[PDB]
Amino acid sequence: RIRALPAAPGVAIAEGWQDATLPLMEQVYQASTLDPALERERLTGALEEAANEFRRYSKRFAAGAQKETAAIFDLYSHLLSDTRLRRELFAEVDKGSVAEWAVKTVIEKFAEQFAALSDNYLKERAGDLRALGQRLLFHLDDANAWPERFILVADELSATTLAELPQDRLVGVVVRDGAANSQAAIMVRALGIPTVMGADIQPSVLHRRTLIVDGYRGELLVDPEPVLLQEYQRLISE
Repeated sequence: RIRALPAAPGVAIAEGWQDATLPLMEQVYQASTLDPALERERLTGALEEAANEFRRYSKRFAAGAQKETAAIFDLYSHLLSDTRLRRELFAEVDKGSVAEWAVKTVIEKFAEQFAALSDNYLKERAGDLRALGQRLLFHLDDANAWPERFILVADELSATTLAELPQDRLVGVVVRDGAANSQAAIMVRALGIPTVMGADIQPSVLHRRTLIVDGYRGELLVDPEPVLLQEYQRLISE
């Protein structure tokens, strides 16, 4: 029973999973390819899958969870389907690069340019571009180190972290340092994922343990089965 902050409503029970590894962007390295036609075909597949993914999310978000995020996800689905973006990626393939490095090269080049701007509303969107790159790399890896169902435990939560996670398996999130008004908190509410924040917690300890995350009341339960069996044997003697 760890008291904590309700960031997104819902209830979930699953094994805790800590991703203490580097993000997908930072573990891509420059790799040579002798098959230019294939790497271009792998890129058009990921761009279309990611654009389709953003297409349904904005279609779903329009009902209830945010109209703002439905609009932002709508614009990014158009950015993902823009041929100028694909030509930027094909230009790196013609240099003899694999699709993963081509995504890392283009995204970081444009994220750097956005971070250098003085316009306030464009400056802060440099992180969104890295998240889109993280999602692009997510669909390249699909040609399963996660549990069947898990609750994400972490010290920080950002858009880049959620972008390298499968939705079907992610049923809850527990953050030790966070702000319930951050961009990541806005996304989990839009996606309907129970989420708790500001929780005195050690992500390295909740790993590989069954957890119950309660986003309505801001409660986290570690190891519910002993507590259940104790109450059950209590009623038997009653």
